[PDB]
Amino acid sequence: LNTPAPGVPFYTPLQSPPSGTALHLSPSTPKLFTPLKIRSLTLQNRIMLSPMCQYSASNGHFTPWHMAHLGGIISRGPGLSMVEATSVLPEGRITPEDSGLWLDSQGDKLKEVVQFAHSQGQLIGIQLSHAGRKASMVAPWLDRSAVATEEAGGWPTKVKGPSAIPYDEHHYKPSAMTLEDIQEFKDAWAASLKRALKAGFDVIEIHNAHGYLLHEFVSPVSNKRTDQYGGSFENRIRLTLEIVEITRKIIPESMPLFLRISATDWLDYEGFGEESWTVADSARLAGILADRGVDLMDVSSGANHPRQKITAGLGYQAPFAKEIKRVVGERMLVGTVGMIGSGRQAEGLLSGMGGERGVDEGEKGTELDLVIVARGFQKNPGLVWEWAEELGVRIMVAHQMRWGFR
Amino acid sequence: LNTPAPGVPFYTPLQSPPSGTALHLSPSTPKLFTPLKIRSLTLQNRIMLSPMCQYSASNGHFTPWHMAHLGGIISRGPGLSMVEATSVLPEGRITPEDSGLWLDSQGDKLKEVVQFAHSQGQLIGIQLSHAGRKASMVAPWLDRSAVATEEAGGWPTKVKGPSAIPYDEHHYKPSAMTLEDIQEFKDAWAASLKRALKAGFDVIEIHNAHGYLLHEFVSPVSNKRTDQYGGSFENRIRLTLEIVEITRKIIPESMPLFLRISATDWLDYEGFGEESWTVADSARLAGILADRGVDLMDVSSGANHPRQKITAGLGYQAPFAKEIKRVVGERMLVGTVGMIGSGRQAEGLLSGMGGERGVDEGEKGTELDLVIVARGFQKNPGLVWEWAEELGVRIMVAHQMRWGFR
Ligand SMILES: Cc1cc2nc3c(=O)[nH]c(=O)nc-3n(C[C@H](O)[C@H](O)[C@H](O)COP(=O)(O)O)c2cc1C
Ligand SMILES: Cc1cc2nc3c(=O)[nH]c(=O)nc-3n(C[C@H](O)[C@H](O)[C@H](O)COP(=O)(O)O)c2cc1C
Repeated sequence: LNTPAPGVPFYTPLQSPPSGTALHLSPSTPKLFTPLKIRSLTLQNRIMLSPMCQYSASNGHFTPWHMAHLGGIISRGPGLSMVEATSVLPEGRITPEDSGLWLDSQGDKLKEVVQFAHSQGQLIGIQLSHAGRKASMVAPWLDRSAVATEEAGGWPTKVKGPSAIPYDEHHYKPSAMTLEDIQEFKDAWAASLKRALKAGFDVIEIHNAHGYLLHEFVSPVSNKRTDQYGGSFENRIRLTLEIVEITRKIIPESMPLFLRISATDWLDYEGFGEESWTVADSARLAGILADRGVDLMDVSSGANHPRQKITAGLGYQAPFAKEIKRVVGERMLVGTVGMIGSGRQAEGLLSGMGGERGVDEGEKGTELDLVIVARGFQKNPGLVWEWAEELGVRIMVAHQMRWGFR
Repeated sequence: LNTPAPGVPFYTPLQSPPSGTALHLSPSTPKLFTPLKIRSLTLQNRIMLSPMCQYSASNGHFTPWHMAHLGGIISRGPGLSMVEATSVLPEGRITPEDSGLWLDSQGDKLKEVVQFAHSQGQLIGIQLSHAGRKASMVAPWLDRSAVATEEAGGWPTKVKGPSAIPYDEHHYKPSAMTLEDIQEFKDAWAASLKRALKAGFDVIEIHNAHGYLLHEFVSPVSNKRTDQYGGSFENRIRLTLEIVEITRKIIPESMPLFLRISATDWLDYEGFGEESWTVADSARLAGILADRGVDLMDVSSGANHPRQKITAGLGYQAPFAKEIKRVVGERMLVGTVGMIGSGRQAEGLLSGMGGERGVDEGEKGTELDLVIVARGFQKNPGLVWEWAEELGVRIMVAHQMRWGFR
């Protein structure tokens, strides 16, 4: 019998166990292929598909492009697969082709993708966000940094931030959010969460990174407010904590909540004198979030100020993650992302070997909980299989792909 | 402007030129990334996605599984992408979960996939077939060789071949097709072609390989008939030539017609005494097809008799292709398939270097026209990009995947 997968409205073969599951788990299994519990869920490995904007939506709606992109990766067994930044409001989109969730119909298109994910026994999350003062741009392949004009679908008069400070001369100048705007954003956040639950997502991630709205509020270089939302570390994180409280009130306690942070503005160098968001701030914020229902700290960085000075290279953000991990300990899970180019590096980052970027081969060590990968998956949707073979781990793959190699 | 792709009923960014296209074509460009004209079409490279049964259909209908599998590969730019063996009749299916095209509704599900293919500027074909005496089996991951019983969806009393000779003790014993059955198969073939054209396929491939119905008729080890369809080389290929004539009468002269042949039964060894289908027969058949509207000879082999003795390894079927190519010359294109594991081997097979399997690195040489790959794509849907990088060829990729690496 070609057993059907339960709980979905179309026939497809059951994948038991799901793709990406180590077939002979033992104490010698690399941590990368070890399961990870998070609230009610169990990821079968520690490789997460990072959220990746596709700039291919139709008035915020997914299309067959998204099914081919996500469905092709998800069938190859990432422990967790995260959908791209999805705006809770039209004017929160990065571009006119960004994913959105201000409409019930957008949720119904998302549902098609989570039903495919669940037909495979895979877990899928959604990153909710709002682009703030970086909103209304054009797709990056059209131009690294150019605005979407009103006739090209843009919305210059609705771009909003915590302060009336443009990111650059190439972006629009935002309106400073009134208290009414802040409340409208909180209401829209709640309405998008209900749509996300109804489409069936297994985890929600709060986007607090990459110079978007929530990152703009936490950083003093972009948030000059003098109300309850500015002027001190506690005020500047208030909006983030209110978003966490709203979320934890609405989603099931059984459901993991992730938060992606930009660990630093990369303005912590000599020559730049203004105050900025630093990894110490992110660590202190992590400590506070660990007690308010956030289960995982996705650690990225940068993209909040055009004068940033980034030291890039293999695993360049993992040191931030390890410093945040050292302060939250076992109170919260920490995931690292950014140029993790091998299963060996990944296994090193998770197990605390190879140094703070895990690239060293010699010789203590801060352990991390989860590895996150974006560009690796775009080049090879079968990255999980490639890393499993690189590390000598026999894994399950989809029945359709397996029997050809026996 | 994020220009829309024309001619499809959903918005998606135009890919101009399509993915897999060499960006700086010149006399030094490897033949593998050189364009190939076939009737009205131009493949942008010489890498074809081989047809691969998924055993995931619902009463012959595609599902979201097929969109995720095919759509994920097609967006990464194979010169041509071929859909799996699709039965023109219910009892022609390899298993109860095989693709089918005896219903208009099956054509409408196929259309969704070709609209995605065309939204990407990619070319897509369909392999039509009928499993003959190998019909009504279970998916191979359930068991290498076991029958689908009547309560497991099987159809023992309808399994049909040219002669009442079972493939093995593990298969059903077929009924020998009456002249009426042969006419019913020809009628169903015509009806499936119209559905294929209406779904918008760009090429049709006749499945004459792997021990299915048409291979059974050509080989004397499986076809013992004494009517116009047996007893001589000309009679045993008559059904194949009638299928070609029907096809060329129905599809546009502008549309390429492919035919996949099993170059040999692999019974041409000492110890086995019965007469069999050999590469000389396939070459003589190729010569006849070259004058009857067949544009490409897909060269595979085997799977018609359980006593076959296969000499496998890298490029093991390419010698057959080169021998068929030597007899048809420029009258027909020839493609090779089977353990082509590298862009270098592939480039060697097409350009006539590296020996008859292209694995040699030393030192004339029969040139081939097209390289076909199945398992390579399942492991890495991005194989075209991987082979382009291996050969030093700058290629276009989808906008969504490209800008991240600049
Ligand atoms: C095309 C593309 C789209 C991305 N979209 C998002 C996004 O929607 N949300 C997000 O938080 N990060 C996004 N990122 C950043 C990646 O998720 C990832 O953190 C970064 O690319 C570094 O990881 P990598 O080196 O594995 O690619 C995107 C990156 C790329 C290349
Ligand atoms: C899962 C699977 C399904 C296949 N389905 C088909 C099919 O439907 N039609 C066909 O002609 N060949 C089919 N084949 C054979 C392949 O197309 C190909 O000719 C063979 O696998 C050798 O090529 P490769 O070494 O590149 O995989 C299939 C092979 C596999 C592994």
